[PDB]
Amino acid sequence: EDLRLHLLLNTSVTCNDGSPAGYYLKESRGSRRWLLFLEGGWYCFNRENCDSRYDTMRRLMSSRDWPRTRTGTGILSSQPEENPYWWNANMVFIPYCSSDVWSGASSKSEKNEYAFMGALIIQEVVRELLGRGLSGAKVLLLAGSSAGGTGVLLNVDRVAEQLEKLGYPAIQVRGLADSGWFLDNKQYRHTDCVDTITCAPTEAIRRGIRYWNGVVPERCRRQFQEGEEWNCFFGYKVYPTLRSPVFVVQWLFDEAQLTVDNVHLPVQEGLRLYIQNLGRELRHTLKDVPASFAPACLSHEIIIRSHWTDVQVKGTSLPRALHCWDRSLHPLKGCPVHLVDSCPWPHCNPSCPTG
Ligand SMILES: OCc1cn(-c2ccc(Cl)c(C(F)(F)F)c2Cl)nn1
Ligand SMILES: *[C@@H]1O[C@H](CO)[C@@H](O)[C@H](O)[C@H]1NC(C)=O
Repeated sequence: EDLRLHLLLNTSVTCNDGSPAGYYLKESRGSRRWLLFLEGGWYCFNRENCDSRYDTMRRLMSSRDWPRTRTGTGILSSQPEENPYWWNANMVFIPYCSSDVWSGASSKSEKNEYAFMGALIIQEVVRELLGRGLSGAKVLLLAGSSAGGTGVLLNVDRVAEQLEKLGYPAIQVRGLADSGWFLDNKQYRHTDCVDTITCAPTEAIRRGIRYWNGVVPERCRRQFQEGEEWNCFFGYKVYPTLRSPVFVVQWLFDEAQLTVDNVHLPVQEGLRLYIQNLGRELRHTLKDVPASFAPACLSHEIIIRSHWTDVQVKGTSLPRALHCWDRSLHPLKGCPVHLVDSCPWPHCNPSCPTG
C-alpha cells in the first residue's frame, strides 16, 4: 500500500545479520510535518537468544525478506477518518531489525556475530531523508511503540542534536513514546533470567547494553555514569533529562510489563494487590509528565493499530490529546494534554481495547 521501502544507501548501517537497514516512506508534498515511527518487538541479549530470534523472528533481524511496501495504519494512516491527528504528514515507518531497543552502535565483525546498530539506523534514516524533503520540515515527530517507544526516549535528543549540527536548527524535534515506559520493579514471582520474555526488567537491560554496545542520552549517562547506563532505559529516569518535548502513551497495566514481572492472567489477594500497586506506581511516575495518555487497561495494543481512535481518558481520545499537544507547542480550554486514568483495575475504563 502507501509506504514504499528504501534500503539505506549507506550499506554499513545494517540489521542484525548485516543486511541493509531501511525505512518505508510515503511523502505528502505540501506538508512540513514528518512522522518517523520506530517499530517495536522485544530484543535479544546474548548469542543463544539472538540465534533463536533469528530462526523464528527473522524479519526483526534482517531485511532480506522485507516487502517492498507496507500499509500505513493508525497514526501512520493518511486517511483523516483513521488518523484525525496527522493524516496529511509525511509518513516514515522504520523497521526494527536491530533487537537492541534502538540503542546499539556495534557492527557485525570477526568479534560480533550480530550487528546492533539501532541508534545508527535512526541517525542514517534522518540523514538520507533530508535529501528527500526533510530539509524543509517544520516538525519532526519521532514516534514508536513498545521497544520503539523506549527507542524514542533514548534517541529523540540525539536526532535534535544531529539536525542542529547539520545546520537545520528550525526543525522542531519532538517525541511520542508509546508503550515504552517501564518500571524496574520487583517481579510478582521470581524467575531466573534465561529467556528475554520473563527476564526481570533490570537484569535484561544490564545484559543487553553490554552485548549491544548500547548508547543512552548524554545527560542521563552523566547522571548514572559508567556501568549504570541501564537506568536510562527506564522512562521515569530518562525523561527528566530530555530537552525535546515528549508525549508519553502508556497503558497502566501494560502486558509486556506484566510479562517481565512474571504475571500471567480468579485473582486472589496477593496478585490483586500486586496489579493495583503496579497501576498506582505507573500513575505516580506520570504525575509530572504534562503530555501523557495513560488508560487503565490491560493491553499490548499500539498507536499504529487502525482503531487507535477508540480509547478515551476522561472523554478525550489520543488523537485529540495529540492535537491539543500540537496547539500547546505553538492550558487550553477543553483541549487537555495530561490524561492519566485514576481508577485502579484493568478495564475500569470502559473504552479499553476489547481484545
Ligand atoms: O514489544 C514488547 C517490548 C517491551 N520492551 C521493553 C522495552 C524496554 C524496557 Cl526497559 C523493557 C523492560 F520493561 F523490560 F524494562 C521492555 Cl519489556 N521491548 N519490547
Ligand atoms: C555510514 O554510516 C557509518 C556509521 O553510522 C558512518 O560512520 C559513515 O560515515 C557513513 N558513511 C557515509 C558515506 O555517510
